[PDB]
Amino acid sequence: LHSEIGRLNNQSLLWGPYRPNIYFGTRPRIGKSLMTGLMWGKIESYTDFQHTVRYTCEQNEGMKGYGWDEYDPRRGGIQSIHDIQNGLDITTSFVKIPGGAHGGSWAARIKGTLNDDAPKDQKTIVVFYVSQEGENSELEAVPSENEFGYEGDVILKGRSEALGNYKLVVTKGKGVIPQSDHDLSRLRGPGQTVVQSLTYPDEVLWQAKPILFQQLKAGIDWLVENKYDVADPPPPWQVYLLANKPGSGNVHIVQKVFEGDFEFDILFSSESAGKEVTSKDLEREVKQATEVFGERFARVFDLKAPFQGDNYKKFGKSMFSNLIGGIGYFYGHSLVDRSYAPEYDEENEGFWEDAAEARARHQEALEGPYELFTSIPSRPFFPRGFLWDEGFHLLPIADWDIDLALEIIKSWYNLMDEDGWIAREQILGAEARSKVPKEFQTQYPHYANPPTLFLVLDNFVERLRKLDETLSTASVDNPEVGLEYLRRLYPLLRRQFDWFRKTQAGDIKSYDREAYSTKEAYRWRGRTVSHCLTSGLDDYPRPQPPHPGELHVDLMSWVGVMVKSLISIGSLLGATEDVEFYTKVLDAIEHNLDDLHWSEKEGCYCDATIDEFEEHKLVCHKGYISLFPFLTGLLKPDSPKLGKLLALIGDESELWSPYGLRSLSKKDEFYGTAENYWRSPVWININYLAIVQLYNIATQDGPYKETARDLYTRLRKNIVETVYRNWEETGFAWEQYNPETGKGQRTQHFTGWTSLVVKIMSGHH
Ligand SMILES: N#Cc1cc(NCc2cccc(CN3C[C@H](O)[C@@H](O)[C@H](O)[C@H]3CO)c2)cc(C2=COCCO2)c1
Repeated sequence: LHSEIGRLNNQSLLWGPYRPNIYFGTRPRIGKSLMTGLMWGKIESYTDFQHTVRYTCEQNEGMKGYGWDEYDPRRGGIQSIHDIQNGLDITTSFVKIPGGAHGGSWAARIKGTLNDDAPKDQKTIVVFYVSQEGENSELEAVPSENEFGYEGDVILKGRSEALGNYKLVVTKGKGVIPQSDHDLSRLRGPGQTVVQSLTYPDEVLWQAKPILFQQLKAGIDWLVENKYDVADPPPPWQVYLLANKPGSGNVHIVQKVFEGDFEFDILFSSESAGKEVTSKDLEREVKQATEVFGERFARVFDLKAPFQGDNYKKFGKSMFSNLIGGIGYFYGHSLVDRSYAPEYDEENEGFWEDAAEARARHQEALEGPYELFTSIPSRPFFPRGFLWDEGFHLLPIADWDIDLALEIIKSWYNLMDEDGWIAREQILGAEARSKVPKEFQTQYPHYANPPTLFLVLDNFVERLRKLDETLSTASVDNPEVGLEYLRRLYPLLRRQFDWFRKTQAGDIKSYDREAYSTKEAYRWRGRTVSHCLTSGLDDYPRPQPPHPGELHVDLMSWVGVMVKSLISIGSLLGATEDVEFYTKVLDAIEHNLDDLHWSEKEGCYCDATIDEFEEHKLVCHKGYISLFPFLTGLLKPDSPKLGKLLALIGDESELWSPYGLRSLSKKDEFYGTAENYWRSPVWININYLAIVQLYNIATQDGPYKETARDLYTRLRKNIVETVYRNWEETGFAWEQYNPETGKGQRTQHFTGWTSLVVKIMSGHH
C-alpha cells in the first residue's frame, strides 16, 4: 500500500512547468528527457529583437510584473506576465490530463494581448523551443503540405524509454500573420509558421537563446550572400523569420510572427493514454482546475479577521500560488571541494585566513549527477534549492498538499552524503550554474544551514497522531503509509543530527567554562570577520574577532529543534534506546542554554566568545538571535526568562516597529551599519516563528497568556498589512521590509518565505 501510494504520486507529479528559471516551459521529473520553453519579442528594426526577446526570468524597469494567479502541481494553473518593453499582457495556462502509463498528458494556451501603449500593428515574434536528451530516443517534425512553412498545426512525433510514444502539437492559433510583398517571398514564402529541426550534443540543448540566434544569424548571412541588401531590404520581421527545414533532431524551433493580438495552443498527447488531447479538452480542464483551486483554497487558507475581505483573499491566492508555482526539477553535477583540508577545522585564532588559503587551492570538482524537486526563493534572482529556506516554503505547501511536501523533503534527504551533509545551496547542472558567478558555486562539506525541514516534519507528526484530493493527504489518512515514510527517513534525520554534533561542535572543556553538560555547545563553521553565511543571518553581528571558542545560541536552539523531532519520531517507531539518549541531550541543552548563553544583566540570550585573557564573555546584540530559544519553542510557558523576552519583543525602542520585528535593535551599536542585511530590516520568516510562539503561549494557562495574546494580535496585523500594502502598490512580495518606512526593499518576487503571510492570515496553529 505504501509502495502503491508512491507509484500514484510519481504518476501524478511527473509533468509540470518545472522550469521556474524561465517565464514559461515544461519538463518531467526525469534528468534526460523532453523540455519546452517559450520566447517572444517585438521587432521594430533590423537590430532590436536581440534586446527585446524574453526567455529567462528577470525584473527591471521593462517588466511590470509576472506570476501564477492559481497553481497546483497535480493540475496546472494560469500565469500572467505584464511586459512593458514588448507592450504585451501574456497569459500561459497549463493543464495536466491523467491517463496511460507514462505520467499522463498536458496542454498549454499562450495568449498575447497588446497593452494600450503598443502600436496596434506591432509585429511580435513567438518561438516554442523543444529539446530531447537521451541516447535511444527520437523526435521528428512531420513536414507541411506547403513549400515554405505551415498554414496549420505543427506535429512532432517522438519516443523514449521514459515517455513511450507521444505527439506534441503547436496549433495554428488565432491572429493576423503579416505578409511580405518583397522579392524574398518567392524563396521564403510571404510569411507563415516555420520549423527548424537540428541536433547538438545533449549537454548544450538548454542554451536555447544562443541556439536560436545562431540560426537567425545563418539566415541573415544567407540574405547577404544572395544579394538582399539596403538598396531594397525585406521588412525586419521577414529578415528574422527562419527558413522552414523540419526533420528529425534533438532540437525543434517552432517560430510564428503575429501582428496585433495572438493565441496558440501546445498539446502533449501520451500515446499510452486514451484519445489524443484537443484544444476543447484544454479549455474544459482549465475551467475545472480553477474551480478545484477555489474550493481547496477556501478550506485550507480560510483567512481570519481582520483579513476575511475579498482584497486579502486575492492577495493570499497570489502569495500562495507564486510559492507553490516556483517548484522546479533540477538535474546535473554539483561543484564540491572534497579535500576536507585541515584549515576547514577552524581550530586556531585567525582561522578565516587559513581557510581562505585552502579555498585558493581550488580542489573543488564536479560530482553527481543529482536531481532535486523543490520550491525556490526567487525566479529572477535565486531559482534553486536553498536548505533552510525550504523549511519555511513547505509550511503552507504542506497545508495544501502534505504528500507533495513529503516528496520534496524526500528529494532533499536523498542528497545527503555518507557523513550526513546536504549542501545549503543546490546548483545542479550547467543551466543552474549559468545564473551563479563561478566564485559562489563551490559547496563545502563543513557548512551547515538551519535544519528548518524538521519544522515541516513536526507538522506532519501532529497531523499523523490526530483522486488528486485523495493523493494530497494519503500519507496522513493511511497511518501505515505515514509511519513507513518516517521509518525510511528516520535514519537520515539521525545521521544529520550526528553530523551537526561532530562538525559544528563548540569547545567547553579547553577553557574556564562551567555548565550542567560537558557535551552541549555549538559553533557554526564558515564565519568570516563580517559574516556568518551558514547561520542564514548573513551579517547579523557576532563576536569580534571570530574565535574557535565562540558559541552560537541560534545553533544550540536548532539542535534543540532536531532532538525534539527525533523524540516524537523515535517514540512513534518504538526506537527506545534512541529516545532515552535524545531525552538526555534535550535536558542538557535546556540547562546549557541558561549556563552558557543567558545574560541576567541584559535580560536575553547571547552568543559567547573567549576574552583576550581566555575567559567566557557573553556578547549581546539585541535582535532575532537574542530571542532564538523562544522562536524555536524551547522555553516553558511559565519561564521568567520568557517574560523578559516578551518585554524585549514588545519594546518599540528595541525590536518593535509598526511594520514587524526589527532583525537588530535600534539601540545596538551595529543598527543600520555596513550592508545592513540582517542589521535592522524586517524578515517575514523570523516574524512567522515569533507569531507562532506568541500564539502558542496565548492559547494556554500561564502568567504571560494575556501579554502573548496582545503581542500576537498586533504582530500578525502589522506583518500581514506591511506585505499586503507593498503587494497592492508594487505587485511584488519583497525579501525584507524597511522598519522606518514600511517599504519593501532588496529582492522582488521573493516567494520565497514572504509567502508565510498566507499561514499567518489563516491562523489556528
Ligand atoms: N543587497 C544585499 C544582497 C545580498 C546578497 N547575498 C548573497 C546571496 C546569495 C544567495 C541567496 C541570497 C538570498 N538569501 C539570503 C538570505 O540571507 C539567506 O538566509 C537565504 O537563505 C538566501 C536565499 O533566500 C543572497 C545577494 C544580493 C543579490 C544577488 O543576486 C541578485 C541581486 O541581488 C543582494
